[PDB]
Amino acid sequence: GKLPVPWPTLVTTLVQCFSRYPDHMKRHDFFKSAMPEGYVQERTISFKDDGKYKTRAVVKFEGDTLVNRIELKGTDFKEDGNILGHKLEYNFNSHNVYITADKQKNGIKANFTVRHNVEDGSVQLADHYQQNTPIGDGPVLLPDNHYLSTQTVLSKDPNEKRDHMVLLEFVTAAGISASQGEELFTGVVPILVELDGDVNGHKFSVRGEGEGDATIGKLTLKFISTT
Amino acid sequence: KLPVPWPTLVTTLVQCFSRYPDHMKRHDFFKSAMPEGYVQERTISFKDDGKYKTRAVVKFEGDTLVNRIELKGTDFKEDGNILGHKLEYNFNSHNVYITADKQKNGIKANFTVRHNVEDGSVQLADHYQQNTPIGDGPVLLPDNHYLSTQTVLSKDPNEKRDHMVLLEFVTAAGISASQGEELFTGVVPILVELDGDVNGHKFSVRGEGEGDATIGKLTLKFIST
Repeated sequence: GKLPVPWPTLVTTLVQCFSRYPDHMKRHDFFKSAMPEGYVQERTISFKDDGKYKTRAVVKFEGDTLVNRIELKGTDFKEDGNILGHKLEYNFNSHNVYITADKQKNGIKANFTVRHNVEDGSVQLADHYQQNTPIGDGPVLLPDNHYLSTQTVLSKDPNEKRDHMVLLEFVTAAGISASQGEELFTGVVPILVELDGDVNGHKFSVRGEGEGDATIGKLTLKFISTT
Repeated sequence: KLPVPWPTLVTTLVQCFSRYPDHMKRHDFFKSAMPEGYVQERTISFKDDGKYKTRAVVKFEGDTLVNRIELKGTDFKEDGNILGHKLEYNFNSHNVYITADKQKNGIKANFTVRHNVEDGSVQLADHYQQNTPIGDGPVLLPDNHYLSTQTVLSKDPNEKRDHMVLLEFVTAAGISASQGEELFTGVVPILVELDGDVNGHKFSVRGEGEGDATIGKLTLKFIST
């Protein structure tokens, strides 16, 4: 069935290990350094004048596939707002994801604001607060301050009768071998994404499949409602 | 070296590949002009800088949709964002507002492109566009509407030449119907050839790839000479 929220509001929740880190920045790539054991990615996303999402994800390898499992809890949303009212355009803006090391917890943090285009020509802001912690014990890379520059395009499959999102995404690190986990990304890697969602009591699920190429920073995924 | 940044050539380098939803198919001028095609002319005014004047012939040659362009740039500042190569390698989303031009049996469009500058400023590129059919056949003159664009620019790691990889999705909004549209029901190969002169710097670009108007998708790689 159709998702109770717009697809664009789920983009950031639905694998930053596929960001392209330039050769001079491989020392700062926490995400790959946590592989294959993986990392926990937790976020609070606050929609301006509306509700909020709380997400916890496990991102790790399962065989040769990079898997992103997520639980999402949405609360306090307006019945007539841009989210539950489905007033967001089917597109996605480019953002800068600002990353800082979290030495106390052997991980990283991120703060950034996503801008969702509204059908009336305005914008719906979504403030993101992000924390990443390794799952394994092996050494990871704690980075200097930098950011990820994102580009995304959303499309549809014309023959797909289920609610779905086709996504192509390019992310490059900026603002400024180093791990064995970095070596797990020298080629095209299959991706699986599974999200369990609850927004204002409306339960839903999403499954995504595709591939990532961290040498160019390219993600190609198709997500489908499995509710 | 390409004398201008790749992003400034994106709009010049095939709106017949836009996805017109079923309820808007009687407003698709671009496909209705096919296979004989149309001439697309623009003036692109880079605010506080120079201008491009472009004239393109867009038509089928056999199974291939060809876009052949002559571009002339004048009045550019030697230290501006264009000649100074100060523009980021990316591209924003735009709404292309289309109106019928009944007297010319074609359309006009107006929109302002926003080019991000490396220092955080913005270089605006005001587009004035007119399209006229080449053939004598009937075309669709649309009600006012717009095309909503999304584009990602990337690089081919295997490509040694100066180049641009482009992926673009365009959908019509803001509101078969001819036979030209029937030529776009599948994947269509595309050839793009541009001959340019900007402040006396001559250059050429060749692009190849394919378009899928059912989803509004363009996949192209451009190489500079």
